[PDB]
Amino acid sequence: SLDFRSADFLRTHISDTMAFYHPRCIDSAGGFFHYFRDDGSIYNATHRHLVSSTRFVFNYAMAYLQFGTAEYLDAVHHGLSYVRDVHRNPATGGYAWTLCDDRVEDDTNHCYGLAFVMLAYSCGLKVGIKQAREWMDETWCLLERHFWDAEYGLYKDEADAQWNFTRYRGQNANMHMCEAMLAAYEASGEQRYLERALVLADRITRRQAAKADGLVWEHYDMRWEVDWDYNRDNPKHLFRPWGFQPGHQTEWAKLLLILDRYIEVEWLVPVARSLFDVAVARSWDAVRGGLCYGFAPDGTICDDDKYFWVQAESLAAAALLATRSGDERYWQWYDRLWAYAWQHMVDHRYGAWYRLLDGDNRKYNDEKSPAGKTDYHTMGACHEVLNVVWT
Ligand SMILES: [Cl-]
Repeated sequence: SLDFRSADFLRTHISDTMAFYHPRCIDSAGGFFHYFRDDGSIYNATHRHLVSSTRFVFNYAMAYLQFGTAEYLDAVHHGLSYVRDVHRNPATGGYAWTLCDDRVEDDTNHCYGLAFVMLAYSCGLKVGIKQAREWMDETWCLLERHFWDAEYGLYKDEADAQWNFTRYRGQNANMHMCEAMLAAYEASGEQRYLERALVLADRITRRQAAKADGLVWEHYDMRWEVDWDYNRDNPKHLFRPWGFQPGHQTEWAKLLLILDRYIEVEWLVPVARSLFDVAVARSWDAVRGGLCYGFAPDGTICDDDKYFWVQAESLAAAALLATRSGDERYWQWYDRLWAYAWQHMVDHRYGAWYRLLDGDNRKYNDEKSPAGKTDYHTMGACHEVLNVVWT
């Protein structure tokens, strides 16, 4: 009976998750704490990760835009200071990947990191920080100088502190960069950002997908040919897992439908539908509920864990596909994804979502939000659905 498609539900859910993190995530000494137990207690106060530092700026910016709460605007400023004063290396323009007690632990320059930095700065401009328009331009320049490969229409992934790149090429940083470029466009109105987002979408969801039977594989060589073996022996790596990730197929479907809002071009929706339909067919657990984490190129599930962000990205995609297409089967997907998530993944005692469950929907431990997780994916999905329903 709960109406998962109502603004009432979505706004309340976002506010429940904000109540988990706020104000306990704020470190008055600098930035945010990045490791939280189920009950909100901090289990590692000293280790910090660029992906959390940036995602928490998104959390609070999108919440301020929705609710107007002054404490949330203050937290956007606090979070951006940490990104600019502690992560950022003024000598190179790069950003520390991880810190331990404000000392740089890993200074590797990850494109994935810069996507999140671009997103945090775009959020800063959206909340009225006019200086963020320049920080966005500085980040664009840094990306063009080192990461962009015009010949392929895609960014390289990973360089050391002197900008020496590895040969690895990855869809995931490009996917988040498409997302960041859309945010940058929404914040600044600059056409270059929207157009770069479109180029990235075309190259990944059409050209690269063609090499893997119509779905987006994660890992590639330096010539952007598929690397079928990368991390086969470390398949649960956090950013570079092995196998097709249904969550990334649906996340792309969402990004293509956001592009379709701003760009008039025929190919976006049919590609979005192909990615979403195949991904959920292959990965939905019809017995226990929920989308599984990974499947191999033969279709066989290779990781049946149920992750928070997979469900979230998929319901956001389903809502966008439903509204654009008028196909009610997409709202049925939306409803079943939420029914699963509400029953198993959302913590009704403390708020926010569990990170993952095993295939039997059991908890592994009490580490709700380790470094990298801020419920940016779950609140972000709700903010996105709020763009297509009456509020
Ligand atoms: Cl997250």
